Amino acid sequence: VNSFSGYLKLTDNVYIKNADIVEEAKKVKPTVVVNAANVYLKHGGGVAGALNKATNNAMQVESDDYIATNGPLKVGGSCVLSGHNLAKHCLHVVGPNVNKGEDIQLLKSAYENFNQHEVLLAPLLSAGIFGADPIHSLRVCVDTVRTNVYLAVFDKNLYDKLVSSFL
Ligand SMILES: Cc1c(C)n(Cc2ccco2)c2ncnc(N)c12
Repeated sequence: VNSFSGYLKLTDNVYIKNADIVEEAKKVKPTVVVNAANVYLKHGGGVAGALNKATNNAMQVESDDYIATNGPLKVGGSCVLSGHNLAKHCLHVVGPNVNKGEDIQLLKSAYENFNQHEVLLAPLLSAGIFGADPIHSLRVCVDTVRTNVYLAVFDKNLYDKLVSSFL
């Protein structure tokens, strides 16, 4: 038993809810919250800017130190950093950005990062400002992630479409 409430069960391990990933993290304080990161960990808008804003920019300060030491992530890659006031840990995962020409095949590699963590609160990778088809992102999630993932979908309209079209 865990602290996640109000989720619709899609599979043995995948759950979904119409929720802002920021308000959900503040309420639950999960072990792992996933950020929809870019390779530079520049948390300008979308999930990364809302998560970063909720940390009062501490996520960006930590991220800049990480990049100054390690250089950029890979598209499809991740790093674990602090969750600040939102979670124990933040898993920064880089899904491909369709609006930059990145190979959508890298979405599966992105979701494979989630398997290193028993339980996660996450957004749909490449949804929102990343520009991918969210229906596709949910299918890759279900077919790739084997650990327990709690998906927060910001848009109520999209949430209802994801549920009603789910095979
Ligand atoms: C700010 C934000 C974005 C852009 N997204 C991704 C998305 C999916 C559909 C509409 O936007 C989010 N997803 C979960 N929580 C959030 N706060 C967000």
